[PDB]
Order: sequence, then C-alpha cells, then structure tokens
Amino acid sequence: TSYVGFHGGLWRSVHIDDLRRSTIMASDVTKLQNVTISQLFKPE
Repeated sequence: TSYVGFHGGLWRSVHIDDLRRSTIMASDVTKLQNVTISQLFKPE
C-alpha cells in the first residue's frame, strides 16, 4: 500500500503475482472454483 502506482506516459501497469511458472497447480483458478477437494482426486 505504500507503493505509488499507475505511472502514465510510456509505461503500462500489469500485475504478475508470481514470476515463475508452477508445474504443480494449474493456471486457471476458476476450474479450481468449480470443483471441491474430493473432486480433485476423481480418476479417469
């Protein structure tokens, strides 16, 4: 909160929460919002 933000001019403000890609969690949080924890383990 103590960081000044949306500088204009020749700058664009985008927010990347983690720089490194994770091969563990899927990168779409809504798919995780559909299912519950028991439904993560459903086999083929």
